[PDB]
Amino acid sequence: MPGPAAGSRARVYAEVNSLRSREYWDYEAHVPSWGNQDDYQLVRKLGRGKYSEVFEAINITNNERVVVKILKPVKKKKIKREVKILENLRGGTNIIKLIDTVKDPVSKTPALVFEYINNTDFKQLYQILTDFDIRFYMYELLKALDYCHSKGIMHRDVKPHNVMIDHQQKKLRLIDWGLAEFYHPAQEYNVRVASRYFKGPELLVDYQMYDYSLDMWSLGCMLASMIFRREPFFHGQDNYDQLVRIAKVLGTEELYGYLKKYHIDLDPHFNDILGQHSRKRWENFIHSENRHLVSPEALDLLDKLLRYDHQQRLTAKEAMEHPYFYPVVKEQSQ
Ligand SMILES: CC(C)Nc1ccc2cnn(-c3cncc(-n4ccc(CC(=O)O)c4)n3)c2c1
Repeated sequence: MPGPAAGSRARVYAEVNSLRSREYWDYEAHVPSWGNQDDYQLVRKLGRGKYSEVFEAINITNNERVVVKILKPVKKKKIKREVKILENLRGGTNIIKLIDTVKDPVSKTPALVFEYINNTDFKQLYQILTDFDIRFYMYELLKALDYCHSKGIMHRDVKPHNVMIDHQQKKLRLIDWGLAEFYHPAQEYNVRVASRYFKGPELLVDYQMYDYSLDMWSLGCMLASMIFRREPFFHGQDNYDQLVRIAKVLGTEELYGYLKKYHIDLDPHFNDILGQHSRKRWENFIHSENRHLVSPEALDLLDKLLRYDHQQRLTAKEAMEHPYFYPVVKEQSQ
């Protein structure tokens, strides 16, 4: 309509799924097999969301501790898909492992039996960390991101509560994948995904032509909080204040340029809201309280991540080939 808008495309795996069997991305056509519950004794309920309840369980057959989740047939679509995706991920570094899709004849409803990892909530955890114990998980976390990205998939919801971490042992597993989806070269994607603290700026202007990049802003948000000490860093209010909380960091001007870059009329409102703020040196957040966590690296890596242009951001991999993570000879030396 008068006032066209280019659009975007994945800058990295922009065409992956295509050069692939339809079977693959056609999850609406994915009829997975199921198992009973009976084989599983749901010990203690860890959590649950709007559609899924989540318990700690153990496979009766072989006293093996495991995690299980269930969720009414809200949209056999989501369900259908969530499954295909996960099978399509299994065997992926730091990617939650889907043990087996079973339908607890309990209600005669489907459930997932995920591997079990001993999570310790970032709340307590995100404070004992260290310049090291951070680069370490980020990178780790990343290895996950880049992998699902490499496989044409953008989780669509990055946040602490989806990033378990066994600090004792020392492992990371980006659990969950119920909001994720497939990435095909240009497709208006609901913008109503993610959380009111990570949802990227892009998903504020209701800009659907997003991609893997989204998985990075989030990843961006954590890092900052992890490095500076704010949780969340952009602790927003109205799904709209969440745009200003940012605006004050990336810049009000710098912002428009972005919406100019992609023909975007900023919904009214923000007018009264926004104001005229100017990009803030990330140093404007480094005080005693976090002095030891920061460093030029994180500030560097951080600037190239938390950016408006949902395109000009570091890639899932580039991230890993970035300096800040050098401190990790990534156990693999060859
Ligand atoms: C349940 C999630 C939302 N949060 C949560 C909250 C408290 C806790 C405590 N431990 N814990 C936990 C531990 N191991 C595995 C999973 N798990 C395996 C897959 C999924 C869920 C999935 O992958 O969808 C979760 N969750 C929690 C996990």
